[PDB]
Amino acid sequence: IVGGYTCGANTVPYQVSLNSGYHFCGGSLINSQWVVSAAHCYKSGIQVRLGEDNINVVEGNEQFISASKSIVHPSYNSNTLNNDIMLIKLKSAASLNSRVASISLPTSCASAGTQCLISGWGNTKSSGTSYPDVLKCLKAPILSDSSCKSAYPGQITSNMFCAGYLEGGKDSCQGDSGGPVVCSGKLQGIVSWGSGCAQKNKPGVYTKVCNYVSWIKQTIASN
Ligand SMILES: CC(=N)N1CCC(Oc2ccc([C@H](Cc3ccc4ccc(C(=N)N)cc4c3)C(=O)O)cc2)CC1
Ligand SMILES: [Ca+2]
Repeated sequence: IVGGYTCGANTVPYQVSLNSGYHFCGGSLINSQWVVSAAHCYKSGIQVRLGEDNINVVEGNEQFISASKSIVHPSYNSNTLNNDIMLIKLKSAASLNSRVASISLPTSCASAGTQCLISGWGNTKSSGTSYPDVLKCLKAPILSDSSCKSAYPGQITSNMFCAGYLEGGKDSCQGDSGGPVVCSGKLQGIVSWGSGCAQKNKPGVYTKVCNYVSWIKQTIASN
């Protein structure tokens, strides 16, 4: 997260860290046994780490659970990043409490202007690389479809939305991928892509979760 702030230990209880010997992607806990992330985060040998703040020190409250199966959306396209969504089933159900809790799926899509909270352990620099120990947060509004498509001509599908600041300086970045975009207590987006990080007129692009609620529910029910 570039231009964000330190969230505070366990203040984003649904935030998950995907680990394979190091943090590589974020995710959101949607129930005791399922996590939603980005399809481009797919990898074998994924350990889901819940209740994390400092990802390098064991501070208490952490729950490490192996992924039993990762389900990449069947229509995911790796070049366009359309349908960039993946469901991860935990080997065992997580112990939900004050510091580890699930986030609700939306019943309707969010409108332009809606303020949302984006979080992650991704790169904190626009020019260069600097990864944080603790979780970073950023409040950003959903932009209009017009501005989104003007920024990324011919690259925005109906399953994507832009969020952020056109003036640059505040944005999600590499490492934040798969993480949550929560608006009014509902998971509306998943960190997907963008051109660089926190660049002028190049806001972040996110997977539009409201378009996948039926798919998520049907898939979870059959697995
Ligand atoms: C051709 C086309 N339709 N598109 C859309 C999808 C695709 O977008 C992508 C896909 C991957 C990449 C990465 C780097 C990367 C990875 C994760 C990111 C997450 C968030 C942000 C952001 N600025 N909000 C930027 C990121 C930039 C890389 O360089 O490895 C960058 C753009 C290419 C451009
Ligand atoms: Ca740690």
